[PDB]
Amino acid sequence: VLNMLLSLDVLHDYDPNTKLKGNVSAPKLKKKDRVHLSKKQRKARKEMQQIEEEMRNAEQAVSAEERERNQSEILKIVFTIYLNILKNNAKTLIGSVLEGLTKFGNMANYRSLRLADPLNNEIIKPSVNVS
RNA sequence: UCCGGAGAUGGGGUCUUAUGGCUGGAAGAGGCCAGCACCUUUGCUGGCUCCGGUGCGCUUGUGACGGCCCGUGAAAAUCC
Repeated sequence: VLNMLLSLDVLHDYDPNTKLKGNVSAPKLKKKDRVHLSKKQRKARKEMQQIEEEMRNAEQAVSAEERERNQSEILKIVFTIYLNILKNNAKTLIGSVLEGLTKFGNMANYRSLRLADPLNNEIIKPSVNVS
């Protein structure tokens, strides 16, 4: 249950120019294969494209400035949970708490007894919560 | 190297007049000649100004296409 916090993407930074999945699409509709639009329709299309561009810019900026605040709040909640678990001193949760602290510590300012192995366990080799 | 049961090939028609042809303007104009007048603005007269070819040529306009980039590629006056 407590291992799901290990999968928080908001507490991860990857390489600034990571390669994503190969996506191929037509860059633009071909000029000779366009649909006829009236002058009023073409002017409306220009206007709505101008609106859409600025909406996209504003949404990008808002998402950027909200991700950091959400990251701060989630960091506070996660660290409070981890520290309260440690103060409670539960013998069956120490390894996960230490692994989470090691993973998300730099974001701040026994396998038989557990079930449902963590997501991407084939690639996420446990740094502190080893078998 | 694209089109055709989303109707090809074939047969018969409709349209835009861009651009060519003939004519009016217009030969009376302009051009090239010859001849005859005068101490002078010193101008009068008569002919011919026609028929063609050629283009990986230069300049320019235009038509149907093809490729690439891209907000379907400035706005308004104005006319229909």
